[PDB]
Amino acid sequence: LGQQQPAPPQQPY
Repeated sequence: LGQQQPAPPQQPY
């Protein structure tokens, strides 16, 4: 809560 959000998936090649 506060200033957090559902960030996108991280899959670096």
